[PDB]
Amino acid sequence: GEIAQAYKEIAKALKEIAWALKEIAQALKG
Amino acid sequence: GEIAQAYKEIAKALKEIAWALKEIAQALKG
Amino acid sequence: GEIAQAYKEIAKALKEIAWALKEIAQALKG
Amino acid sequence: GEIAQAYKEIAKALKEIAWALKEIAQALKG
Amino acid sequence: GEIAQAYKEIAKALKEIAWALKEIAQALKG
Amino acid sequence: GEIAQAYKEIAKALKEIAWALKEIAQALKG
Amino acid sequence: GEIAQAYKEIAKALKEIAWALKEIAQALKG
Amino acid sequence: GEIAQAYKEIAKALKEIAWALKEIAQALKG
Repeated sequence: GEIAQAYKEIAKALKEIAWALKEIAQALKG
Repeated sequence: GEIAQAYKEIAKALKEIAWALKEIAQALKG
Repeated sequence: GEIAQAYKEIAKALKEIAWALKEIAQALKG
Repeated sequence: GEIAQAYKEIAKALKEIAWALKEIAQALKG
Repeated sequence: GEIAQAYKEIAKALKEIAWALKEIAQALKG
Repeated sequence: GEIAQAYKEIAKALKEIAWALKEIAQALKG
Repeated sequence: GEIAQAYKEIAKALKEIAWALKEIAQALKG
Repeated sequence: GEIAQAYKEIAKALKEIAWALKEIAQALKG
């Protein structure tokens, strides 16, 4: 359904935020 | 539908937050 | 509808958060 | 309606988070 | 209603996050 | 009701995020 | 119910974010 | 159900944000 699919897109966007925060960790380590 | 479309706009906004966090990572790497 | 319009306002507010995080990146670059 | 109004209060709170992040940017620029 | 009241509590909690981020800005300024 | 109670638990968790951000502010002030 | 249980899992995940932010505060204090 | 499953994916994504924040803490401790 389109609502569950839109919530899945929100989950994917939150995973992109997590990946960006991992990139911040890597930048701090350097 | 307008509700699923509004949730998709929330997902797009969350992706923009991820992009901004990546810009923070790049600024720290410099 | 008023609910979809309120979700659109939440998306706009999340975009403002993304813009503020971009401003943080610019501040770190300086 | 009370639900749409409550979602609008969530949007206003998210905008306050954006303003606070801008204050962080300004503190880093100083 | 109890659902709108619970969303209002979420908005108040997001405002507390904004205030804490303002406290971070003040800490960086010092 | 169980849904309003679950939303209240989300608000409490968001308040814990605010408290944690205040601990970050205090760590920067030291 | 499965929806209230899923919202409870979201609250638990937000508490994990708060704990991680407390870990950041501890790292800054050191 | 697909909606509860989508909310569980949002919780998992929020947990990934917590893990990423822990990686930030570890980078600061180094």
